[PDB]
Amino acid sequence: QKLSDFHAESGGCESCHKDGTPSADGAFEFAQCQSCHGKLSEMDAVHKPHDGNLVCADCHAVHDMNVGQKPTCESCHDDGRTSASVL
Ligand code: HEC
Ligand code: HEC
Ligand code: HEC
Ligand code: HEC
Repeated sequence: QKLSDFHAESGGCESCHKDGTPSADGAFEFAQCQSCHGKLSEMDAVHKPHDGNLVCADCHAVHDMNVGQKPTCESCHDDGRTSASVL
């Protein structure tokens, strides 16, 4: 199941999108992720370094990734790091 559909089961499309319609820039959506999950400054060692430089959707591609899919690191880092190497 796509992560978008997983969420829409409990919350509808409006769980993330104002009036069920995507925003111009993803701000409203990022505000919603944080409203339910908390902020990056309070998360684990993979999440916290990105506080102030990424929104959630820069790693979690919610309409493309299935439930259980972990984002990986190679699209922005060239050193071979993984979530396991950092955690
Ligand atoms: C309920 C079934 C829906 C529908 C009809 C849409 N969404 Fe989402 N959406 C979310 C995020 C972070 C994005 C950016 C890209 C991504 O991460 O996949 C989107 C994108 C869209 C679009 C694309 C607009 C475009 O410019 O191409 C559309 C048409 C769209 N959505 C419709 C986040 C979420 C959610 C958070 C968990 C949830 C729930 C939904 N979307 C649900 C739906
Ligand atoms: C904004 C685009 C996001 C993103 C990136 C994520 N969420 Fe949610 N989410 C909510 C609840 C109740 C759960 C299940 C309980 C839990 O896992 O703690 C989730 C789950 C997730 C996952 C994990 C999926 C899995 O089981 O592997 C992920 C990666 C995730 N979310 C990202 C609740 C909410 C919301 C409440 C209304 C909102 C809004 C979002 N989540 C938005 C996002
Ligand atoms: C913005 C605030 C968010 C939110 C709401 C979530 N993420 Fe991530 N995420 C990433 C990776 C590699 C994993 C798997 C490894 C790990 O747990 O560190 C995850 C996992 C999650 C979960 C499930 C685990 C849990 O503790 O519940 C959830 C619910 C989740 N994320 C939500 C990768 C990234 C990023 C890459 C740099 C970024 C940015 C985010 N996540 C941001 C967010
Ligand atoms: C782009 C969308 C990224 C993805 C995917 C990942 N990271 Fe990242 N990371 C990104 C930025 C813009 C920054 C700020 C500093 C910079 O490199 O420009 C970071 C920073 C980190 C850091 C802190 C600095 C460092 O010690 O290298 C860590 C520890 C880090 N990132 C880890 C990490 C991991 C484990 C990732 C995959 C799960 C990952 N990043 C993906 C941008 C992006």
